[PDB]
Amino acid sequence: TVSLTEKYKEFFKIGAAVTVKDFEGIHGRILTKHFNSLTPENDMKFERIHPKEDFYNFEATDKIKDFALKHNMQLRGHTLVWHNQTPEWVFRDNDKEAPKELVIERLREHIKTICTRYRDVVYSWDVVNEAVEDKTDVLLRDSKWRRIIGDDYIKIAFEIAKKYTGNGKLFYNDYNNEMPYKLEKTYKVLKSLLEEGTPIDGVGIQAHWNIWDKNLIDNLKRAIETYASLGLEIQITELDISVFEFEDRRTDLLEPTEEMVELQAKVYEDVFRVFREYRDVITSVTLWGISDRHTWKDNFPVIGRKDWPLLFDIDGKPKKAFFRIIDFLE
Repeated sequence: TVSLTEKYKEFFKIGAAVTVKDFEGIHGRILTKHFNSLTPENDMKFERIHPKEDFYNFEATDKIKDFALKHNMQLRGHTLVWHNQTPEWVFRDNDKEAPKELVIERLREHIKTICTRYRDVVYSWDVVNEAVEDKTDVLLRDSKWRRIIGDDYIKIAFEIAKKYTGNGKLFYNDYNNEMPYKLEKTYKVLKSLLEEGTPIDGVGIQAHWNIWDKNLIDNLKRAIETYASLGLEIQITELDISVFEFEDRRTDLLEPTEEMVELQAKVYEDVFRVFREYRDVITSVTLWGISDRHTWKDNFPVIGRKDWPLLFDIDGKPKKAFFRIIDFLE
């Protein structure tokens, strides 16, 4: 019974994505033993915490914060500005589209309100999430934030958040951003934001990975080096390691194959060895979930199947991958 966080205390924070139900039963005990960082899985998303202009839902996030404070943990704030889960009131002005400066003012108020409430426990914020275009040639993903505020909206969000976040670190967070095509694109955007004085402290690599990606290790090294060459910290923000290739949508498996279990333990040992290696630039590694009992990979990208992407199994027990990644000395 080595604690993962205690084992990694000299390298980086060890975090898990949570909702309030995780504070109960086995998940509760796993968190308080092994993790010193929590990311609210959903409860800080714009639409969830701020569903109408005059209505915030602070209860779930307060509980997460109260939990973190009671157990000596800190939060990641996920996430302020994202093309998904942003309610439609933000972009409407009675029966018309809201203009740029009204949207900015709404965003300023939302950031002030939420960052003021939680900056005492939050050590890093995903200020902007998934702004870089994943599918076409163009740099920036089309979104209502982008359409209405214009291409400056990333810098604008960061300069706002900076005002209200104390000294939490401010992150740009995205997925596949270790892959060759997306890494290049994201390098350009970040380098250009930083050249314009945007107070971005770090890049979040979501790390939705799978056991079959033969390029993973080399991509991950090349990514960390490239972002670090910008002066940026790196956080691994949503790590899980699916047993399925992304396009393998089979729904029959009731448990992982033995090839799966063994490949997964190796992939985990391997990425954590990379994490340890770049420990001067990685400040936190968060897993997107606690145990395979509850994972968003059961419904994404296939509704209603089962995946086993995490470090603890369906009964809450340390998997092979767990004993793999605690296997080193400092």
